Amino acid sequence: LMPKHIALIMDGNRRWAKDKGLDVSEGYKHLFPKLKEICDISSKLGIQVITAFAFSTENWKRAKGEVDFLMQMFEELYDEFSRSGVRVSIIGCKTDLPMTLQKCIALTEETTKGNKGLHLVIALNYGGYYDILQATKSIVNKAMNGLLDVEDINKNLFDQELESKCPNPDLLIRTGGDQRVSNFLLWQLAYTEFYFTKTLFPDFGEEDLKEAIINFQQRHR
Amino acid sequence: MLDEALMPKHIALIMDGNRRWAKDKGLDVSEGYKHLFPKLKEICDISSKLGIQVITAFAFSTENWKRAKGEVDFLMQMFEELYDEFSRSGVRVSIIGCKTDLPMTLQKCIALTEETTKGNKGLHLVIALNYGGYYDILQATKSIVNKAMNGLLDVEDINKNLFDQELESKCPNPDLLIRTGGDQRVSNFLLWQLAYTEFYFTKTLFPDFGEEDLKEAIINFQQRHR
Ligand SMILES: CC(C)=CCSP(=O)(O)OP(=O)(O)O
Ligand SMILES: CC(C)=CCSP(=O)(O)OP(=O)(O)O
Ligand SMILES: CC(C)CCOP(=O)(O)OP(=O)(O)O
Ligand SMILES: CC(C)CCOP(=O)(O)OP(=O)(O)O
Ligand SMILES: [Mg+2]
Ligand SMILES: [Mg+2]
Repeated sequence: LMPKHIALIMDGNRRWAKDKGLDVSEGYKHLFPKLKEICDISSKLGIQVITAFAFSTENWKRAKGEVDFLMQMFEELYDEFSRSGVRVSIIGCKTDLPMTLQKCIALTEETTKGNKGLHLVIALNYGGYYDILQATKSIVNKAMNGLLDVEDINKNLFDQELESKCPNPDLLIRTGGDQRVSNFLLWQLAYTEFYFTKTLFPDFGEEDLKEAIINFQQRHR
Repeated sequence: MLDEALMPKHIALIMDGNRRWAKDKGLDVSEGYKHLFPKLKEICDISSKLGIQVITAFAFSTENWKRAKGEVDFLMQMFEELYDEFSRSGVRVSIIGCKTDLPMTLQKCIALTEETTKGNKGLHLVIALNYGGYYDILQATKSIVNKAMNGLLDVEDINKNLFDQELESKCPNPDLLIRTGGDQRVSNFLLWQLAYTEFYFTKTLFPDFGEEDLKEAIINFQQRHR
């Protein structure tokens, strides 16, 4: 039957544009509309959570023009999802983002927190290393103030401290043809089924998603 | 095509498909398992010839305790054969995972194999035995908490580089992960260490995995090298 939580690595947007002879920014403008479209399709099929990798903690090393474009563009989050019926959370280091963007994100989380349908977790300035490190520093802090012991440290305690919460992804889908997780949900993908496709994210449609879910259903866990 | 000068330095290996391979020939599950170490040993020899410096192979996970008591006890007793298999191989052998939850007899087989092969200057084989990714991260974290509370480090020293040194599987991390048996998951293997690792999944069952399948994986890896 249906995977309840799908993790999504949204790769291939720049290649999509360059191969078509478009400006790289054209690739990026399909990001949120496409993701929204996948949320609608996934919602009808009975999927409960999508966790989508939009910007990793390593993407600051991209060309300043592209980083600047992406950071302005990410402010369009509110228009795309405020009135969508999707419940939106952002994970990742929000305090590094421009303050306009931090406000925009907080507004989107606030306005959509009552929504009862699909939960979209957007990873923005996120990395798996980062997630495990903030968890660890929170666990150390508490041990230094006698709020927990060293024998209390277990899988469950970590699942509490991490930003991406249980239940973990059933299926991970990565577009763009690369076969890596690129510092996405490291701890959380321990038993996740991986599906890699050469299809670039702006080309990823309803049939591509169904092909992926059909592929997942055939696998014995 | 295989570029000798661009060999991955570290290959990780999920040795899956042993039970199915046996049952696909109607044999008993135990007969599949007996191929594990001889195959692994052959893969080391092949890999050594190519210039690969490290292999980390998943032999038994922290979840595999949930299996059939007879399968588990046969595995634990079979694992003691690592000394016979590897002590004269020329491979340097290390084990990662929770040694003290194993049968004491196997703990001593391990210690002797590590001691016996520690002077070997070629390929380094790391056998992950009663290991998991969660386990590695949790044990690193306990270690860091113990140091924190004994004044041995500050909470401010907690960064990626620190975690790299506390984890059992060390730098350099795997360039390439090979999983036999057709499943497309990492099954709680080297989670932190696989953050940028290229994944290669093959339907070939582990006991049928040969030099050609390995070379195919490496060529594959070299054509998607970023
Ligand atoms: C949206 C972001 C920052 C990354 C995924 S798309 P991309 O920028 O990596 O583009 P390409 O993979 O290079 O096609
Ligand atoms: C080497 C060990 C202990 C497990 C991997 S082989 P396996 O028992 O999982 O065999 P199957 O996946 O069931 O074919
Ligand atoms: C969509 C996303 C930010 C995750 C993929 O990120 P990336 O392509 O920038 O990192 P890689 O070069 O390792 O693939
Ligand atoms: C080789 C290995 C110990 C990992 C694969 O075996 P496993 O049964 O622990 O993991 P799976 O249940 O996903 O097959
Ligand atoms: Mg990319
Ligand atoms: Mg298996």
